[PDB]
Amino acid sequence: IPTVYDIYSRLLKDRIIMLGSQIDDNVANSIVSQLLFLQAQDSEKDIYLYINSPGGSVTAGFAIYDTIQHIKPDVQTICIGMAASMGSFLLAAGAKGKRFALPNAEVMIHQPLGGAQGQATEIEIAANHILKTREKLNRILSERTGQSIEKIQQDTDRDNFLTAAEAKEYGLIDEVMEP
Amino acid sequence: IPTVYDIYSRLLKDRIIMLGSQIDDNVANSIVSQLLFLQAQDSEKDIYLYINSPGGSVTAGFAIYDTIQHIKPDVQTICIGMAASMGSFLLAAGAKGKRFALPNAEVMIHQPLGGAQGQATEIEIAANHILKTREKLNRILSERTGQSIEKIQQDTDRDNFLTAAEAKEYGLIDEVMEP
Amino acid sequence: IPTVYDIYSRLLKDRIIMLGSQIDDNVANSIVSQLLFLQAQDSEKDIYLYINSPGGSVTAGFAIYDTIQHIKPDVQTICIGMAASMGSFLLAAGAKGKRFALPNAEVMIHQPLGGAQGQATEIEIAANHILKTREKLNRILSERTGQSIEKIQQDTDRDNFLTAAEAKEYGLIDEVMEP
Amino acid sequence: IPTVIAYDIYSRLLKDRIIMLGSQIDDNVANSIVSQLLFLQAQDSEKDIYLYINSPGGSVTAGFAIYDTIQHIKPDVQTICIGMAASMGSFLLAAGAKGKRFALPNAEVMIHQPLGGAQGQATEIEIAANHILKTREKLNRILSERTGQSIEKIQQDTDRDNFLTAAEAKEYGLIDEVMEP
Amino acid sequence: IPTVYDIYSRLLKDRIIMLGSQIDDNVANSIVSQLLFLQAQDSEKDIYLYINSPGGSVTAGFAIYDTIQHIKPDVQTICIGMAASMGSFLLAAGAKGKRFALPNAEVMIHQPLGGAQGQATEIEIAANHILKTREKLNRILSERTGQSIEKIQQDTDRDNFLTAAEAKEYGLIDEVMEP
Amino acid sequence: IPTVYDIYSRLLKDRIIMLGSQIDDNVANSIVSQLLFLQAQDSEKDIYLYINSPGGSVTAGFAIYDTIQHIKPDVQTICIGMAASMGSFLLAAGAKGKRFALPNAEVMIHQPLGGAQGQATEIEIAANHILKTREKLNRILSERTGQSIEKIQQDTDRDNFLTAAEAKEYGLIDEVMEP
Amino acid sequence: IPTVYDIYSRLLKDRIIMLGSQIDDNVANSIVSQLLFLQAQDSEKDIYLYINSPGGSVTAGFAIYDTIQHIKPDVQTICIGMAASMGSFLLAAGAKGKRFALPNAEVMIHQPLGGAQGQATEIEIAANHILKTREKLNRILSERTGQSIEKIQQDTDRDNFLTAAEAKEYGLIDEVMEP
Amino acid sequence: IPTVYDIYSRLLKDRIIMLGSQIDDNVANSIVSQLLFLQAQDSEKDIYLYINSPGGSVTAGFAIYDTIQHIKPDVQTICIGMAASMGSFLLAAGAKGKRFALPNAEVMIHQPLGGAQGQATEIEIAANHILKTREKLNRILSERTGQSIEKIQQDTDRDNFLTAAEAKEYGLIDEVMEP
Amino acid sequence: IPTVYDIYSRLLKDRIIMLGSQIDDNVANSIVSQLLFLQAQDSEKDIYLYINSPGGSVTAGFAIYDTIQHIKPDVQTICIGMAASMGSFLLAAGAKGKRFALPNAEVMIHQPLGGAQGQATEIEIAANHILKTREKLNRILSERTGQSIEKIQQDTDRDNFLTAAEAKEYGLIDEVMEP
Amino acid sequence: IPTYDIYSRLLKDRIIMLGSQIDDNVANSIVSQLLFLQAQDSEKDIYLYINSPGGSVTAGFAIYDTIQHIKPDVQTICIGMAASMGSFLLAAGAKGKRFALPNAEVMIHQPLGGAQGQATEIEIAANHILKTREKLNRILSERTGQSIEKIQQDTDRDNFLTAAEAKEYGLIDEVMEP
Ligand SMILES: *[B]([O])([O])[C]([C][C]([C])[C])[N]C(=O)[C][N]C(=O)C1=[C]C(Cl)=[C][C]=C1Cl
Ligand SMILES: *[B]([O])([O])[C]([C][C]([C])[C])[N]C(=O)[C][N]C(=O)C1=[C]C(Cl)=[C][C]=C1Cl
Ligand SMILES: *[B]([O])([O])[C]([C][C]([C])[C])[N]C(=O)[C][N]C(=O)C1=[C]C(Cl)=[C][C]=C1Cl
Ligand SMILES: *[B]([O])([O])[C]([C][C]([C])[C])[N]C(=O)[C][N]C(=O)C1=[C]C(Cl)=[C][C]=C1Cl
Ligand SMILES: *[B]([O])([O])[C]([C][C]([C])[C])[N]C(=O)[C][N]C(=O)C1=[C]C(Cl)=[C][C]=C1Cl
Ligand SMILES: *[B]([O])([O])[C]([C][C]([C])[C])[N]C(=O)[C][N]C(=O)C1=[C]C(Cl)=[C][C]=C1Cl
Ligand SMILES: *[B]([O])([O])[C]([C][C]([C])[C])[N]C(=O)[C][N]C(=O)C1=[C]C(Cl)=[C][C]=C1Cl
Ligand SMILES: *[B]([O])([O])[C]([C][C]([C])[C])[N]C(=O)[C][N]C(=O)C1=[C]C(Cl)=[C][C]=C1Cl
Ligand SMILES: *[B]([O])([O])[C]([C][C]([C])[C])[N]C(=O)[C][N]C(=O)C1=[C]C(Cl)=[C][C]=C1Cl
Ligand SMILES: *[B]([O])([O])[C]([C][C]([C])[C])[N]C(=O)[C][N]C(=O)C1=[C]C(Cl)=[C][C]=C1Cl
Repeated sequence: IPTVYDIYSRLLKDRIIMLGSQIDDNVANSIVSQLLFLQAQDSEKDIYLYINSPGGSVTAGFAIYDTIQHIKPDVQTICIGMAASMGSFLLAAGAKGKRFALPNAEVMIHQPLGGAQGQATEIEIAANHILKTREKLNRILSERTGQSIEKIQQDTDRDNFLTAAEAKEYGLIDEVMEP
Repeated sequence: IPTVYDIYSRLLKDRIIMLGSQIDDNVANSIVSQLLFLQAQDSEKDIYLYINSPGGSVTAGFAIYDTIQHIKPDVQTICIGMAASMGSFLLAAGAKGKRFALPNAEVMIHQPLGGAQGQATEIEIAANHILKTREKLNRILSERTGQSIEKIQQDTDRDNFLTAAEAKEYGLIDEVMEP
Repeated sequence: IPTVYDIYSRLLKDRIIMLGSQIDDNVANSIVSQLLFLQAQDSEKDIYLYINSPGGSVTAGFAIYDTIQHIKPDVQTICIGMAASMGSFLLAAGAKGKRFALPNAEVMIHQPLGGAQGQATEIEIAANHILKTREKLNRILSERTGQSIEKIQQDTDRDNFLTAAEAKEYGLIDEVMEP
Repeated sequence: IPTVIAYDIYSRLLKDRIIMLGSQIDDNVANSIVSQLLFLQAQDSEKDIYLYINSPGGSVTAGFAIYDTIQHIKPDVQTICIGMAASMGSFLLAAGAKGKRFALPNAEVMIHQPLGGAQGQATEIEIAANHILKTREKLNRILSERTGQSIEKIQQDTDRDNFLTAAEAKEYGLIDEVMEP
Repeated sequence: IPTVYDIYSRLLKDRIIMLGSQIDDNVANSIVSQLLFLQAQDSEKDIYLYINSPGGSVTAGFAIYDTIQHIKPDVQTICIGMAASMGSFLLAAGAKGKRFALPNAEVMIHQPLGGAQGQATEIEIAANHILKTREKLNRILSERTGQSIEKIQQDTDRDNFLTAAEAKEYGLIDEVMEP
Repeated sequence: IPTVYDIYSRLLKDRIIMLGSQIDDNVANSIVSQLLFLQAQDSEKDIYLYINSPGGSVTAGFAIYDTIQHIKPDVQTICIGMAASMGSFLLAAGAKGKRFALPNAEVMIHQPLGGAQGQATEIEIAANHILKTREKLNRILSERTGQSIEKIQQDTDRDNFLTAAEAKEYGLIDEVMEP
Repeated sequence: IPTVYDIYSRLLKDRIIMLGSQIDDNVANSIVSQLLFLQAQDSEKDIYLYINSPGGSVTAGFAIYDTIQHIKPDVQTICIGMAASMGSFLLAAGAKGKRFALPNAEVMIHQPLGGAQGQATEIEIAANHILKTREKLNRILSERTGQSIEKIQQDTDRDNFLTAAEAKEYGLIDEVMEP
Repeated sequence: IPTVYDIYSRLLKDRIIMLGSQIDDNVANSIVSQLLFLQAQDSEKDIYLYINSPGGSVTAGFAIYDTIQHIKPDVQTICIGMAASMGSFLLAAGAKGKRFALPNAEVMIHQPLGGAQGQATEIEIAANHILKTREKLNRILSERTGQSIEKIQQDTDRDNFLTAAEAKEYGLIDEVMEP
Repeated sequence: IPTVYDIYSRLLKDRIIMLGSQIDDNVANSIVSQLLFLQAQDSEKDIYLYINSPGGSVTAGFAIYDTIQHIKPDVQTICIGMAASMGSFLLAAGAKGKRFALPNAEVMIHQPLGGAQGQATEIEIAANHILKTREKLNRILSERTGQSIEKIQQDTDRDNFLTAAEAKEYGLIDEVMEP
Repeated sequence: IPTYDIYSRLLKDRIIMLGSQIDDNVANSIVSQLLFLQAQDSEKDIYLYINSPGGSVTAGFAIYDTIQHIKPDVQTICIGMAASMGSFLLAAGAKGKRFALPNAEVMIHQPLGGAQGQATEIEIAANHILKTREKLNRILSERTGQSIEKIQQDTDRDNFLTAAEAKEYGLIDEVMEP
């Protein structure tokens, strides 16, 4: 809200992006646009992505994820408060070695959620889709954390809360940022 | 509504059951109860089940279906107006040779419909359930009509409307009742 | 509402059925049940069906129509107030020579109405269904009135209101009942 | 609501050939009134029927189901307005056997033109307009016959809501007598 | 609610009518019907009308009022609890000398209330109607109470609450019924 | 709905109880009352409990369950349509050897569901309660089916649908009732 | 949301258009206006259209589609997150050789959806319209992908989800943009 | 939405007006104001009116139509996406020879729609009004297309969809703008 | 909506006021303020008031009307689209000789509309008010048009639609502005 | 509301106003203001005024961990009410620089939440919120000097404290007199 530029525009000048909400299509379109703009300004300097998010749309999250992996600058990820669901997926997506959480930040991982209505045939199509989406997410999370796909699958069957230290041990982040 | 007994109680005295609504658990509980009662009164005399129904719950319909096949009396089925979805399934369930439709009655067959909300795992469970339910329905309908399961599957992919004459050719009924 | 039996049960004792509402599945189930009961009581005496109805479901109306043509007794139809849409179709369905309207009663004929929502394929299925239903209705109305199918089609494209005298000239009734 | 020795109060009065029209006139009300008229005639085709009318009006076609049944059956139907006969209620009041149409002294009668609605294409609005205008002509012609007023006077006097005292209703020809105590 | 007949049917056997609600068309229909029935049973014995009512429709109240004045039996009126607006008008309408209130019963008189919506011309018609209705009510109340029309007009401009004793002094009742 | 007694009262005369709805406190109150009454009429003759139910309240179901085990008569259970959740628990509760399902009836088992809201302390109390309730249900189901508690726990983690034949192999019923 | 110009206005300076929402008339009016403006600024430099969209109105999508094909500059299309329904149609509409998806982006194709209410005649008109619209879409998609119209028809009967790699095989895009 | 001026203000600098929504009084006020302003800036240079509109108010559309015919500059009309109802009327209103549609744009023509409530007299007034409005529209459309008034009347009785090529053959536009 | 100033502010620079909506208190306050401002800028140059309005509040309209008659500059009125009810009253209020309508613009005149709810006395007060307001409007309209008050009264009893040419012959405008 | 807006003008003097419930948007703004103030000057004190009924635990921890992360001392000043997570953040200011005005109110209590679904899911939610309560109690114990046992007992129900009681408790260091 405050003016200095608004406060977030002022931090964007220093290559800081604030992801502080649910991840929907509008949020992703803004974050992607900020990433593309920061890269056009300087393709060498690190970007800093702060993440306080309960999660959101899988496809919106993948728009952000693929943009992070596409652009030349390293994107550091810093979890403050909560990175849950697609929020923890994006936290794990930062440049390897530059993924952080503050000491009391919380990380939560779980499987995708959705809904389906209609004919048996359509419910089948929706089920196959969301199951294939879960496999895609598990494969990527396996690669970013070093855990096996089997372990990822087991650990996301239900809501799984992790402390910052547990998130580091898991491979979701690299360091807990001490004061 | 009118009194003679109410009009439907008066027809139940003559072993006539009127199924004239959507099939839910309360409707099934009444129809099943009327079938059990008619059998306890006389285990040999035919029962007459008039069907004007847009369909309804698969399990409620199977409560009626299995009761028809369980009891000793033959249950004749007479379609007036419309037998759609589970209504056409119950029409096909009458005693072989005693399944009828009036000349302008309409029959409609299609696949089950449902919904599923939650985790990928739960959507998978719901999808497998409704697909297995569709196979159960197709196998039984194949047995009652003489059509192959593959033909039943094709012919129910979308809403399939049949005239009374087409319903007889299909094997859903035995005779069109002429005036 | 009043008691004598309720007033309609008292008239049913004299083989009078009152159709005084929209035609839905519950109304059709009651009327069909009253017709079957009157026939079981006496298969030769006339039945009298008074019709004051704005219309309703096509399949519910056909449950009544096919029952009229099925049973042995003649069913006289008497229009009081309004027979519109499926109400005028059932008025035309009485025993030939025994279809009446009171002098200020109104008759209205028009084409079926419906709705369709979903994929192009499903909208196509619904369109073919309602068009085939319109052809079925026109063919029957042509046979009951003596008008050609082409004329019926033309005269039902929009709401077409007829006086009792016009309804007699049209062939929808046989006589205007004078005082 | 109350019960008499077993009858509800209206069923008890129907035994004496009294029908109570005490509500809006819709299809269910007309169905009941028509059924009571047919039943009273089947019981005795010669004795008068008494139709009390306290009604704000209602559906034109429902009212005509009642009107044509009154004119069809052999018994005379007396009409007695208590409280209000408005719109189709005043039309049915005027429909009683000539000489046997009454209102109590403080009863109110109101006459006006039909009301409706139309929605859709220009063509459909045209069809609905022609229908309701033809219905108004039908109502005016009948009311002209029942009251002795000209159709042009009926048309003028129903352009807007027109309230009449019982005495004015008698002078108009809508009733024959104000029933004094 | 209780059965002894329901409780009100049992009191109707003793020529007691209970007016214990808002006066609308259904209430008036019932009260008028009870009055006509009591007169047909015995045209010479008094009727007792208990009144606990907040008022209601003017025309519904006049259906009751004119029926009271029409029938041969005297109708005593007994106010218990409250007779307000059209309720106090009907209380004043009992047989002169036989209008009562219990000692703590409340009587309220005021002018008619209504609404009008539409063209200036229609609002004018509605205004003239309700003003003429107020004059009719004042003239009758003047003759039942002995007060002048001017005084009635002045005393009903706003809600005017009266004790039972004040109602007797006003002429609305004849006696306060002591224990 | 129909009268012969209503249809269910007529079957209660033959010691048949119809459980055809969701199990809440009113349903349990009625079923318990019917069981107590049937026992008071004859403490030696079998009772027949038909079950078509999606489930319901655990405590309402236990009111029925404990009443079944308390009374002297054997209670046969017959699944028609659907016995799900507490419905399948009550199906398994019939007299051993007298638990049935019709061939197309469906059985579903799963773990309890609930909600909790308030302070951490209150959420803890609610969690311990529902977990202890699940252990109680598993222990009883283990006794009634012969499966181990561990297997019951694994098989109820998610919605688990069983055919009638699968329900018999599981130990939930004793026989599939063939036609 | 952020200011640098808003972030999207800043990217429009570099000939980047962000389509990140459902496609309705307002979205199309903006995109068309941005295309016309970019062409007026420079008729030879490429335009970049990022697409993250669940789809939307067919006619709104065709306003965008025909504008792309009208203007002189090549329009590259880049799918991030999701291009579904009309979104995947516009993705396929980019300059041939310049249609991209990021590796985890999702593409979905299916047939048009709509609704129709009214007379049989009007439902027929609406059905013919949406079927002709589907043929128009299939013909164009056939041209843009190289698949036959029959294959397009078969592959869009139900929701058909494609990975980026599958979308390239299909001909909807030319390249998956690797990091 | 985007900034350069907003995108539409930037195109207005080049004498381009974007009509991309329903036509109501606010839309007409804006379009009329833009037309008057463009004429005041230069009374000779062409104006370009892009039309993507489902239609709207007849009087709002005539405010735009009469302003087009009043001002000195030619107004070219370009249909993108859909010009339906009053949208197709305004498309036909462009300077003769300068009325265009893009190849996949859709044109729809039909008769006016409205509603009327109240007294018979008021419904008559509303009916005469909308019928006279339809004649006014048909006369003008006849003049702009070269079709007879009777053909216009027949072709607008129901929703009539036209391709761009059909719209040119009809006389609603002069050219389909090829790429 | 568009910027050049917004489009309406740009036209206000040329002494053009756009009345393109319902007339309520906020609209009147703005129009009055624009009139006062234009007069303060130049007390001799004409003002141009475009009117496309369905009408609105009588007192809001009189705030505008009295301001027009108060200020020194002539106010030309130009009807585009529709001037109905208070909109046609303000159209008639322009400087005599400078009141215009475009050829297809519609003018409608009728009597005031309102509502009243409460005691008879209050309904009387409201009726007298709206009738006196109608007389005030008729007297002014009589002066502005040259028609007698009795003709104005007859011609406004119901909705009265006029073409531009009819409005000129009536005296509501002076000229139809041809192209 | 008034005009910089009034809060932007105070941010120029390193004053942050936390005057609402603490949700994710509020935390994102406060965190952003803290990061910005530190980037402007990593030495000068920041002043955080707190009038808040509380809010989300994780949103509050985003603010809390940012306070402890940055180099500048963050003074906390309670005006009106610091309740629940608001009182937790008040206790989080630089030791010696935690204040309340004399009539300000402080309230402490345990976390609140909800859980719907299977027994297994209710168990997961219960363990989560209980572990969150332990985390909050441990931190509050360190910031106040009270034992974890005492914190647990004093937060079982809503516990209202005057400013003076809050100082005695260790939630603040000083009551700011006029
Ligand atoms: B989460 O942030 O809650 C989660 C993300 C993954 C990492 C666990 N989000 C969802 O599950 C949201 N669901 C969807 O985007 C979705 C996906 C699919 Cl494939 C189908 C429907 C829905 Cl709604
Ligand atoms: B129909 O009558 O419309 C149809 C029955 C078969 C014969 C096509 N009804 C349904 O499919 C109703 N659906 C279910 O009973 C159902 C609902 C849900 Cl949420 C999940 C599974 C099932 Cl099987
Ligand atoms: B009418 O009573 O208004 C009319 C009947 C015919 C005689 C004109 N009723 C309907 O058209 C109601 N429509 C349907 O019952 C129907 C039929 C079909 Cl085939 C498809 C959809 C619907 Cl909704
Ligand atoms: B009144 O009883 O209120 C009146 C009857 C006549 C005597 C004035 N009722 C109506 O005008 C309404 N009744 C209709 O039957 C009607 C409704 C509609 Cl929407 C259209 C036409 C008709 Cl004719
Ligand atoms: B009272 O019961 O509250 C009162 C009657 C008094 C004056 C005796 N009732 C009403 O005023 C109720 N109003 C009407 O019945 C009415 C009358 C008229 Cl004339 C017009 C409209 C209405 Cl709504
Ligand atoms: B089922 O009938 O759907 C199921 C019981 C099965 C698992 C035997 N029902 C429920 O879980 C319904 N839940 C409760 O009655 C309940 C139980 C407890 Cl212990 C706490 C809360 C609730 Cl809401
Ligand atoms: B999609 O984006 O979901 C889809 C477009 C095609 C490419 C599959 N959208 C629609 O089908 C939306 N439907 C329409 O625009 C439409 C609606 C109606 Cl009622 C009638 C016709 C059409 Cl063409
Ligand atoms: B359309 O754009 O959907 C259509 C335009 C004509 C050219 C086919 N619009 C309408 O018909 C909207 N109707 C009106 O503006 C209108 C006109 C009249 Cl004269 C009376 C009522 C209404 Cl609502
Ligand atoms: B019209 O704009 O629809 C019309 C104005 C006259 C010229 C016909 N509007 C109204 O009548 C709106 N009504 C009022 O402003 C009004 C006036 C009075 Cl006196 C009392 C109540 C109301 Cl609501
Ligand atoms: B308070 O601000 O009201 C309180 C904070 C603590 C210090 C007492 N807030 C809450 O308890 C709000 N609850 C949550 O943030 C929460 C936490 C957990 Cl672990 C689970 C669910 C919820 Cl909703």
